[PDB]
Amino acid sequence: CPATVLRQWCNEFHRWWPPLRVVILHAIGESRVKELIDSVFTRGHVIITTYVGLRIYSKHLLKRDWGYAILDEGHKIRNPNSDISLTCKQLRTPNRVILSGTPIQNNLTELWSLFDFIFPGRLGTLPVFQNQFAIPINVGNLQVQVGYKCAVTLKDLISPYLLRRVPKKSEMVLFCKLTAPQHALYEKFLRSDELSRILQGKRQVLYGIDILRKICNHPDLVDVHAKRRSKKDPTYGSASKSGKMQVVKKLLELWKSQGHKTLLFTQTRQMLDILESFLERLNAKGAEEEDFVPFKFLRMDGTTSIGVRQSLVDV
DNA sequence: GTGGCCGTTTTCTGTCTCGTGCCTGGTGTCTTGGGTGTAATCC
Repeated sequence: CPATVLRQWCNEFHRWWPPLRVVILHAIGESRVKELIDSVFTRGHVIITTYVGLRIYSKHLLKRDWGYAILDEGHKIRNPNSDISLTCKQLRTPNRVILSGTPIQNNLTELWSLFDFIFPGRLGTLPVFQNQFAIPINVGNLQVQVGYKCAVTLKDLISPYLLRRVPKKSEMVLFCKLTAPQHALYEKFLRSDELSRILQGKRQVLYGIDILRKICNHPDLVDVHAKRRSKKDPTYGSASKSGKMQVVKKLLELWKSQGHKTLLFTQTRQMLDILESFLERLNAKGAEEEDFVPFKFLRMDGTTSIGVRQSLVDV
C-alpha cells in the first residue's frame, strides 16, 4: 500500500479482525529486521509493505514462499520493463490481486503488464499480445468486424480477471488567443535550430513541448533568469500578458464577491509563483480600497511535508 | 522543516620518382631444302 495509507491499512486489521496479526515493513511492524523475520511466518500472519520499501529488505522477503498477495497500486505498475517487474512479479504465489479502479489510462500495454501479475499469461507473450490486436484497435470498414471479434475475444479472456463497477457538472471550456507578445515569442521559438535538432534525434520532444507550454502559461516563464526574479522581482508575474489573466481576473472576481469556494489548478510550481504574485497584487489592490475581502490563497506541493496535508486540506 | 533516486510524459601547380608496362632489339629454337650422299640396277 502507499505510504499515505500505511497506518490506515493496519487500522482495519485491528478493528475488523483483531485475530489477524500484522507487520509493516519498517524499523518495527540490519539484524533487527532479521529478528523481525524470526516468527514472522508462523507467528506473523500479514506483512504490510510500502511500494518503495520492498527494495530495502527484499533480500529476505522474495526468497521464502507466500500465500495471498494484495497490491493497492494500479498506476505504479502500468507497462512492463521497469523496477516494478523487477520487485513484484518475482513473487511466488498464484494468488495475486490488485486494488485499483484506474488500471487502464495510457494504453493496452499497461493492461497486458497488469494481467501478467495476476495470471501467468492466459493471452500470450508481449510480442503475441501486440501482434494480436495492438495495431487493429488503433487503426480501427476493413478493420471493425475482424477487430470486433479479436477484441471481444480479449474481453471474454480477461473479463473474469478484473471486476468493473462505476450533483451535476458543467464543463465550460474557454478558447483564448495568443497575445501579440505571445505570438512573437511563439514564432521566434517556432523558427529556431533547437526544434529541428530535437526532431532529428539528438534530443527528446519532451523538452520542446515543455517550453512551448512554458510560454502559453505566460510569456515571462521562458526567461533564463527564472529563479533569479521569481520571488524577488515584483514585475515577473504581471497581468494580461498571459492571454488568460483576464479570463482569470473576471472569472475569479465573479466568485470573490459571490462567495464561491473555487479551485485553482496548475501543474508546475514555477507558474505558482506567477499566479501567487498576481494574487498578492490583487490582495494589495483590494485592501487599499474598501468594500472587498482578502483573497486568502495557499499553495501545496512536494516541497511541503507529508505531515501538513490533511490540515490544509481541512482548513 | 535537508537531500538521495526513480518515476514520468512524447515519438597547389609543379615537379619528380617510383614502378611498371609496353615496345623493341636481341636471341633461341627450329624447318625446310638443297646439295651431297649413297643406292642401284639397266642391258
